[PDB]
Amino acid sequence: SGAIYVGNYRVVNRHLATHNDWANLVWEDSSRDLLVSSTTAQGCDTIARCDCQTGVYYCSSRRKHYPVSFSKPSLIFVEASEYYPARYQSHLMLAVGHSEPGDCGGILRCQHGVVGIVSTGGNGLVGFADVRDLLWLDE
Ligand SMILES: COc1cccnc1CN1CCC[C@H](C(N)=O)C1
Ligand SMILES: [Zn+2]
Repeated sequence: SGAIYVGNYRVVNRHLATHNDWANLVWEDSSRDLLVSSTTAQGCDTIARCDCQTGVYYCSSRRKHYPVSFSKPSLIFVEASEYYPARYQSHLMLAVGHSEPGDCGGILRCQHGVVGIVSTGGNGLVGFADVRDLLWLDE
């Protein structure tokens, strides 16, 4: 679990979005595993606008943060789960690191701000849904 809170927006994994997220929907994209909903309170986070390929992510199944080197956002095949059919997920960045399904929502940060959220993984890999291209999150 986990979310990004920026301005009057809440960014979550689309497959973990709640009934309240869908009732206050701003934008969603199944191919990215992202959903953004509106909030009444001002958020705590800020978004990176950069090309960093290193950063630190929070891993809830270890209660720890780990440093990672990750690939640039790209189209990556993701196997079927109870949430999606087997498909290509876009804007995904892969790294070597521990992750389990419940780790989705953990934030990846670089020195500039939030980069994305945990969305995929297994077998010593962890994948992050990028949010740096969503410029409207800041307006
Ligand atoms: C950290 O995520 C892990 C780890 C291990 C195994 N499965 C996942 C996530 N997995 C299941 C939920 C939907 C997700 C997706 N974006 O399609 C894929
Ligand atoms: Zn950066």
